[PDB]
Amino acid sequence: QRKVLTLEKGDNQTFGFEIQTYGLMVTFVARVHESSPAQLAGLTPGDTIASVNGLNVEGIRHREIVDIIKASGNVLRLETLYGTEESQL
Amino acid sequence: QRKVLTLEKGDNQTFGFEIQTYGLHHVEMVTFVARVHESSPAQLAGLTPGDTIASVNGLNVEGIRHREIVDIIKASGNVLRLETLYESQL
Repeated sequence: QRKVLTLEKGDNQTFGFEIQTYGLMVTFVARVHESSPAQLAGLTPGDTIASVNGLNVEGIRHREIVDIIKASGNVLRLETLYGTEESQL
Repeated sequence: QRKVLTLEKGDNQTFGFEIQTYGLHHVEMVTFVARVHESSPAQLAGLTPGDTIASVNGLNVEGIRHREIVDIIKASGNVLRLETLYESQL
């Protein structure tokens, strides 16, 4: 049971988050900046992205998944499986 | 890909790095190397951030949780041996 959400960004600004892909390939949100688009949007560290704009990303190569995200322009659509960053409270 | 590295440091000092552990889904735990302080054994050893710590002193730390990695590192004293796996803003 995932949780979808869409991010709105300014033209010259960025969504404000970073991500990390990892083999065993899987990618999650490693960090979110304050007052960022992703923060407001409610993106959380530890959270896995199952698919961007339908396009299921579960597996893809970093560089590859990166493009799609960047290529999405100033509006992004995400469905995520909750994750957690241990230092977080 | 496993990049081995070994650090040594003294009583009243620290290896110089910080870690982050994520509990993921597809719960899988994963530990990365966060900050790596300047003038630190970790630096000299060439450890680099973003790396996935897969092995600590010969024990496998994947799937293991933060405080366990943290305990295993504390158990060996002034010497530490890591095996790391050889990140983009949006």
